[PDB]
Amino acid sequence: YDWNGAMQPLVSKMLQADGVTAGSVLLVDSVNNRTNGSLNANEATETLRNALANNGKFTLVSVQQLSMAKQQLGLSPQDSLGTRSKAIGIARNVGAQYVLYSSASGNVNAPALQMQLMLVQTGEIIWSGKGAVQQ
Repeated sequence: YDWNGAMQPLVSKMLQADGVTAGSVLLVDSVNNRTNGSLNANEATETLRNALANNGKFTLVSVQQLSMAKQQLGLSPQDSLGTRSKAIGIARNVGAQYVLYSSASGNVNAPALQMQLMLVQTGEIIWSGKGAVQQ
């Protein structure tokens, strides 16, 4: 999985979208696997986390911060912040201005990485991107 090759142009496209100020606080939801096979969850998420940190100078909400915030919210420790409600409530508790969603779908050897940037304030999807994950 060339996560990088798939993820850098998307992060780049998102950085150029109006409404995305860089250097702001961003909640990076971890990559959701909807392929027909097992994918290394956090291998992707970390590549993502690095792509977003380096490019566009984004302040990412940290893993520990995420953990403690879900606890303070009463959510399960392994809870994924998949539902928007749970994602803003978490986002508000931390300092986040944007929640980033991302999913890998289709065939386990030809996934379609999709991506949406949610404006925490209003909950509107202001940007969306999709790109194949090559090898």
